[PDB]
Order: sequence, then structure tokens, then C-alpha cells
Amino acid sequence: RKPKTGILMLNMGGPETLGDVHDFLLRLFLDRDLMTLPIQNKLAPAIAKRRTPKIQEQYRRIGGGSPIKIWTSKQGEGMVKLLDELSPNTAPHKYYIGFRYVHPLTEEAIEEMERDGLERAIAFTQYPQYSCSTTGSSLNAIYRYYNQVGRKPTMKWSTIDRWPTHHLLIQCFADHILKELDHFPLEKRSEVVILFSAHSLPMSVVNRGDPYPQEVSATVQKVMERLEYCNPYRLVWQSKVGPMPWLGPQTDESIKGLCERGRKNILLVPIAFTSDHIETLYELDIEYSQVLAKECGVENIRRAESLNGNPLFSKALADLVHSHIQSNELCSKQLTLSCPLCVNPVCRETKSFFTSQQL
Amino acid sequence: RKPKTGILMLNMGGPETLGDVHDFLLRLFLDRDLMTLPIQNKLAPAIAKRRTPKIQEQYRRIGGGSPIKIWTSKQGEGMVKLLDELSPNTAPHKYYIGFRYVHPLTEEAIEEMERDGLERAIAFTQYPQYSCSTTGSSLNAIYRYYNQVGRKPTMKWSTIDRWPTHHLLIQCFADHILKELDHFPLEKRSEVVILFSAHSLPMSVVNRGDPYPQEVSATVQKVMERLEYCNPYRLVWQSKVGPMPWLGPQTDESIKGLCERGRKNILLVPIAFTSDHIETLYELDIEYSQVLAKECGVENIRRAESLNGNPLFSKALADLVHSHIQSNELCSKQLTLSCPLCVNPVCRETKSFFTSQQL
Ligand code: HEM
Ligand code: HEM
Ligand SMILES: C[C@H](CCC(=O)O)[C@H]1CC[C@H]2[C@@H]3[C@H](O)C[C@@H]4C[C@H](O)CC[C@]4(C)[C@H]3C[C@H](O)[C@]12C
Ligand SMILES: C[C@H](CCC(=O)O)[C@H]1CC[C@H]2[C@@H]3[C@H](O)C[C@@H]4C[C@H](O)CC[C@]4(C)[C@H]3C[C@H](O)[C@]12C
Ligand SMILES: C[C@H](CCC(=O)O)[C@H]1CC[C@H]2[C@@H]3[C@H](O)C[C@@H]4C[C@H](O)CC[C@]4(C)[C@H]3C[C@H](O)[C@]12C
Ligand SMILES: C[C@H](CCC(=O)O)[C@H]1CC[C@H]2[C@@H]3[C@H](O)C[C@@H]4C[C@H](O)CC[C@]4(C)[C@H]3C[C@H](O)[C@]12C
Ligand code: FES
Ligand code: FES
Repeated sequence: RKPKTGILMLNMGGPETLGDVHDFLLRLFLDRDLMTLPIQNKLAPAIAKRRTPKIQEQYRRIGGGSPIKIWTSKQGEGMVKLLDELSPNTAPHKYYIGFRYVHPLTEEAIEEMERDGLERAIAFTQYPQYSCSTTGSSLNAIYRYYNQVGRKPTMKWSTIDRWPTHHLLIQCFADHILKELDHFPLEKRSEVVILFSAHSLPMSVVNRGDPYPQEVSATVQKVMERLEYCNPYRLVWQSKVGPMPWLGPQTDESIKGLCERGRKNILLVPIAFTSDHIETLYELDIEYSQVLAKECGVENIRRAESLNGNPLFSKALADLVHSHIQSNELCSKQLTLSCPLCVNPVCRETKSFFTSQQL
Repeated sequence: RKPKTGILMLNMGGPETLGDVHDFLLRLFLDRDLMTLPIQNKLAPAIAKRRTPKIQEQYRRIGGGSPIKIWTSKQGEGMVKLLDELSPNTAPHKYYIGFRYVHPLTEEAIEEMERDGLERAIAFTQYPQYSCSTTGSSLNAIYRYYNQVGRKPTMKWSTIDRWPTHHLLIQCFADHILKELDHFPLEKRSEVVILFSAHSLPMSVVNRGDPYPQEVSATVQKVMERLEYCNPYRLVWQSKVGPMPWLGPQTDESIKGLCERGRKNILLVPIAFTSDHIETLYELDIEYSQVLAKECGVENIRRAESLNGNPLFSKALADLVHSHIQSNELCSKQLTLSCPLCVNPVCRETKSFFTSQQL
């Protein structure tokens, strides 16, 4: 009987096939909510065509592309089935995928949401921890959309802008870690170092007051608390790109460092991006890993699987949307506060957009 | 009857009067566990001699010195009181103050503990969040003492090396925040920005894998959690000393940035050091205060009071020692893992010292 409440699942998206790498990078380097460059409209196209090969090669190393679209759709379907039974008064619920750099683009999703004449629209970020470069950018695109077209929303908007410590999210992480620990030799289970690895941020972003580092750190603590501190751990940062300073310890140097110090069993945990993505140097480069073994004698380096399709995850997503609906919140209290050194005038416009929504 | 169980309260200490500033700084710049300098025994004395004036001036700005000794004794007394009732089997309990850079020095306390013929010693750090530069140095001192004294412990040791999320520590923080929120105008109370301010670390220490940032971030989340996210917040880092890069955002830069962006009511929270200490630029310099208020219109900048003498705090300390005793742990799981890029050979020796303890 026609969709009443829409759930816009926000994420950066990812190249479906190596053939999509170029336009993925193009939009990424063009995103001013993510980064600002001189003559950006001219430089973005250049940087894209340039790194495309290097990035296609990395995706080939992981299967030939990103499975984010499929995974997100599967979780989206599962979330809906639960919501339709959990919240009959807001049903039927329908999910929309809003990727930032690839189709379905955020704008394309909003446009479709408007045409379906939904009553309520929920901007639901798929990043548990908040960064102005990920969730912030996705939220800004929504504000940018209506402002671009030059007209007001025909729907009631609200947002779930962060959920770093949602109990079911923490349970899923704990479950996957225990599962992977089972794959290490029984005699070494106790010695396994749990290395939580999240994507790093440039120090310039960290220093302007980005919320991300603190929230990822919160997720980590909740997870270890659930696991009753069964193993030692560290929160490290990966995939750092460029010569500029990024928040460390770097994941690669940390793995090597740990091996040089006798820790031969390591469990990497994707603590800040719920879908499979590009792995680290010691996981992909046979040369680097072999040397590490010859010199330090590394025994086991495993990675916990992504929350990809765990049914308990869809339940996590449905639980979040449900609670949100019951609370009547328009956004978290944290969104009402911009970075201390924020220099993007769109940010607060986006904030007002959500806090000023009807209902 | 004689002291059965001894509780060694570890901290860096602080100059009791302006006259004690020099040797405080001398012992600090000489600390290898906190700082590694070339020909350190040569440069330390010089640095101390040169910084004394500036540091004496800072302490004068806050009353003439540090109240850490008095406060730690009072808390220690209260802790012992509660312990003799809570843990009859390990009673009588006696607390010893072990400061790193001032009397009573860590070594003096150990030496006295030995003479008291205790049946069990507990190295209890007063820093709830672990850093190799704070708790690590104090623990390494215990190992360095027995090692340099060329003798073995006559007591069975164990350590409470961290407690970033202890439920009563969190309750004390929330109580002090609510209490301070009451000092702002009722109409503006919901507009107050809670700025958790912790002492920063050099980026070189952060990148080596220091545990501190993630643990401080955990304390913050637990506190806001208890406060049910009543106000927006940010975790910033203060007193970064020197020209080298330290973890930001800086407290001074954030306060200014915030004011320039409309946030006129700010509540500073001493989230990582439980005793009064040097305040920030906008709390001391009258000139910066004026400039800021003139071109930003700051309305209220308040600092929550240090957990200094809150009885619930003494209760927190006793609750910790009690659980620690019943758990029979020798140290936390986290202490068994060194920084992935640790280059201090003593660290690993200190670890073995505690994990190898009898019982
Ligand atoms: C302002 C901070 C950030 C900047 C400047 C940034 C930049 C970039 C760039 C340039 C790429 C393209 C890859 C390349 O060309 O080498 C990329 C990819 C990516 N970024 Fe970020 N990023 C930031 C923060 C984040 C955060 C917080 C996350 C976490 C969820 C993240 C997740 C990703 C993912 C998942 C990819 C796809 C690559 C992969 O699978 O590893 N990024 N980022
Ligand atoms: C490894 C990194 C650190 C370095 C290099 C460092 C260095 C210093 C120095 C040189 C001083 C003397 C004052 C000055 O010359 O400016 C000082 C004082 C002090 N430090 Fe640190 N420190 C570090 C980490 C920390 C941490 C993590 C804490 C947190 C508990 C801390 C708490 C203090 C306190 C409470 C004082 C007394 C002065 C004040 O109130 O600011 N320091 N530190
Ligand atoms: C000058 C600008 C930084 C401006 C600023 O910080 O205020 C920096 C950041 C991005 C840099 C560009 C990107 O790194 C992409 C290219 C990298 C090449 O090695 C040089 C040209 C190249 C096009 C760089 C030119 C210049 O160093 C840029 C444009
Ligand atoms: C890694 C990439 C260059 C890739 C390449 O040359 O092949 C460079 C070029 C543009 C750079 C970004 C832009 O200079 C804009 C930002 C500048 C800040 O000082 C750091 C973050 C910041 C977001 C930079 C991160 C990183 O250094 C980037 C993304
Ligand atoms: C060279 C050494 C760093 C060595 C290293 O990183 O391997 C650095 C760190 C501490 C520095 C010293 C400290 O900053 C104290 C002094 C600061 C003055 O501005 C220069 C001399 C001065 C004495 C510095 C000399 C030199 O730059 C030092 C000694
Ligand atoms: C803060 C102080 C300068 C104070 C002043 O000029 O008033 C400077 C001079 C010596 C510096 C220290 C020395 O350079 C030795 C270390 C160098 C590392 O890169 C950072 C930590 C490190 C321990 C430095 C901390 C801080 O930058 C110090 C202590
Ligand atoms: S960059 Fe964080 S609020 Fe604008
Ligand atoms: S410096 Fe952290 S364990 Fe040695």
C-alpha cells in the first residue's frame, strides 16, 4: 500500500567493476566537503585519470571491485522486513541507497524519494563513527541537493548521524572477533594481538576538531569490554595516502613493529567501515609479508570478516531506525556542534536543515 | 596491628611551593621513560635551570604551587578507611604516596614499604588513562629501583595500571559537570559546549602506539553516556608545549575557534588529570580574554572542578583496589602488550616484573 517511510542508507559507495574506478575517483577528488584543492575542477579530472590504474590494481587484488552496493542492498532489505513489523505505524518502510561517489548517487536517491511521495525521510549514515569527511559530506550533499535545485523538501527529514556504540553493532564486532580467534592455533589464542584498524585522517583534519578519532576509540572500548578484555589490543590507522602527516600509528608499521617485538599472531579488525575494502600492505604484498616472516617470524595475521551480511547486523540497523522513530529526534546532539575550526560554510547550513525539520 | 596490605599511589607529583619548581623540572627532564634527549644528564640540568622562571610564574598564577600532595593524602586516607571495612582479610591497609619528580619520591615509598614488612604491595596509578609517559614511567621506576638496588622484592607485587571507565570515576565526572552546568544561566544551559581537555602528547609518541588517546576518548564517551548527551562536546588537547607537532585540536585554538563560530558558553573538563594544574591561555591571560570577548563576545568560560576531594572519589579508589584484590590479577591485559614501535627496553622488563609475580 505505497511506501510511507523511506530510509536513505548513506555511504561513499565504491567501484562495482574496475571499469568504474575512474568516475569513482573523479567525484571523490571533486568533493569539497572531503577536501579542498586549488583549481579543483581542473585538478580533480587529472588526479583521477592518473591514479585510476593504481586503484584498479588494488580492487583487482580484492576480487575486481567493491561489494558495497550488493551488501548494502541485502542489509537494506533485511532492515525493512524487521521495521515493517517493529513499527507498523510508519510502514511500509522502503530503503534507498545513497552513495556519494557512484550510482545510485545521493541526489538520485533523493530525487526518487521525492517521486515516491514518502511522508518521512531518514538520512541514515552507514558509518557508525562520525567524520565530516564521510557522514558530514553525505549529509551536506542532501542540503546541497535541495539548494541546487532551488526548492524545499516535500518530505519530513531527520537523521541518524552516528552510532559508534550501538549495542548490537558492538555485539556483531565481538562475535566476529571471537569467530576469527577460533581460527588461530589453540596454543596461541591467548597471545593474539587484536589490532583495531580504522581509516586514518590527515592531521590537518584531526586538528580542526573532527569527531571521528574519539568515536572510533569509543567503539573499540565497547568491543573490548564485551570481550572482557580477553586479548591485548591497540587502535591503529590505515590506508594513509600522501606525504602529508596523518594520524598514526599506521597499521602497516604497527604490524611490522609488533613482529619485530615478538608478537607473531595478529588479528586485524575493520572497526570503522562495515564492508570489505582495500587491505593493507602486509596482507596484499607477498614480498613485504615474506620478508617480515624471514626476519621477525610472523606466524598468523588474520582479518575479522566485515559485518557484511550478518543477520544480527540488519537487526542492528532496524533497531537503530526504530529507536530513532520512537525518540522523535531530528539528529544527534553532536550534530548541533560544528568543528571548533570548521572552515566550510555548508556544514552549519546542513545542521540547520535537519534541526529545523517539521515534527 | 602492623600494615598487612600496602597501596602505592603513583603520580608525577608537583611543586608544593614555587621554591620546589627547579628540582621538579630537573627530575622531569632527566626522565628517560618520558623523554629521550642527547647527553640527557647534561641537557636536563640546563633545561630545568632555564624553564624554572616561566614555570614558577605559571604556578604563581594558580596560587603559588600544586596541591597534589595534600589531595592525594586525603584521598589515600579515605581509601584506606573504606578498605579496612571492605576487605577485612587484607587489612590493615596502608597507603603510600609515590611521586615521580618530587618528595615523597617513588623510590622513597618503595623503600618504606619494604621496611614496613608488607605482605602485599599494590602499584596503583592515579592516572586513569594509560600513557607510557605517565603510568609507564611510574611503573618502570618500580622496576628500576629493585634493579638498580640490586635486590629482589620482599613483597608480592601487583598493579592497577589503568581504569579509564571505572563506573564511579565516570559518576564523579558527570556530577562535577552537572554541578558546573548549574553555574551557567538557565536559558543558556542547553547552549553550553562541553570541552573535554586532556594533556596532549607529541605526535611522535602518539604514532609510536601510545594507549593514552584511545583511553581518554573512552572516558569521554562513558561520561557523555551517563549525562545522556545533554550537551554537545569535543575532546581537545591542552598545554602542548614546544614547537614540534602535538595531537590537536589544541584547547586554546578550539576555544577561540568555537567563540568565532557562535559558541559563547564553554565548559572545560579536566578529563585526564584529577588534580588542579596549570590552566589555559584564555583562563590566565587577561589580554587574550579581552581580545576574544571583544571580537567574539564570549559570555561564559568555566572549568569543572578537579575530582580533588569528592568522597565518592575516595570511594572510587577503594572500589578499585577491592575489585583488584578479589580478581587476583597482577596487571591488566593491556600491560602485557608494548607499543608496536616501543624503543625503550625497560618497558618490557617492567611488564615481566609484574606478570612474573608470585601468586
Ligand atoms: C579527510 C579524510 C579523508 C581523506 C582525505 C580521504 C581520502 C581518500 C582518497 C583520496 C581515497 C582514494 C584512494 C586513493 O586514491 O589512493 C579514499 C578512499 C577510501 N576512503 Fe578515504 N579519506 C578520508 C577519510 C576516510 C574515512 C574516515 C574512512 C572511513 C570509513 C575512509 C574510507 C575510505 C574507503 C573505504 C576508501 C576506498 C578504499 C579502500 O577500500 O581502502 N576514508 N579516501
Ligand atoms: C610524552 C609526552 C609528554 C611530554 C613530552 C610532556 C612534557 C612536560 C613538560 C616539559 C612539563 C613541564 C612544563 C613545561 O616545560 O612546559 C610537563 C608538565 C606537566 N605534564 Fe606533561 N608531558 C607529556 C605528557 C603528559 C601527559 C600524557 C599528561 C597527563 C596526565 C601530562 C601532564 C602534565 C602535568 C599535569 C604537568 C604539570 C604542569 C601542568 O599543569 O601543565 N603530561 N609535561
Ligand atoms: C598547492 C596545494 C596545497 C595548497 C595549500 O595547502 O594551501 C597542493 C595540494 C595537492 C597538490 C597536488 C597533488 O599532490 C597532485 C599532483 C602531485 C604532483 O607530484 C605535483 C602536482 C600536483 C597537482 C600537486 C600540486 C601541489 O603540490 C598541490 C595542488
Ligand atoms: C593523496 C593525494 C594525492 C594522490 C596522488 O598524487 O597520486 C593528495 C592530493 C590532494 C591532497 C589533499 C588536499 O591537499 C586537501 C587537504 C590538504 C590538507 O593539508 C591535508 C588533507 C587534504 C585532504 C589532502 C590529503 C592528501 O594529501 C591528498 C588527497
Ligand atoms: C637533536 C635532538 C633530537 C635528536 C633525535 O631526534 O634523534 C633535539 C631534541 C631536543 C632538542 C633540544 C631542546 O629543544 C632544548 C634546546 C632548544 C633550543 O632551541 C636549541 C638547543 C636545544 C638543546 C635543542 C637541541 C636539539 O634541537 C635537540 C637536542
Ligand atoms: C616544551 C619545551 C619548550 C618550552 C618553552 O620553550 O617555553 C620543548 C623543548 C624541549 C622539547 C622536547 C625535546 O625536543 C625532546 C622530545 C622531542 C619530540 O619530538 C617531542 C617530545 C620531546 C620531549 C620535546 C617536548 C617539547 O617540545 C620540549 C620539552
Ligand atoms: S568540517 Fe566539521 S563541522 Fe565543518
Ligand atoms: S613506550 Fe610504550 S611500551 Fe614502551
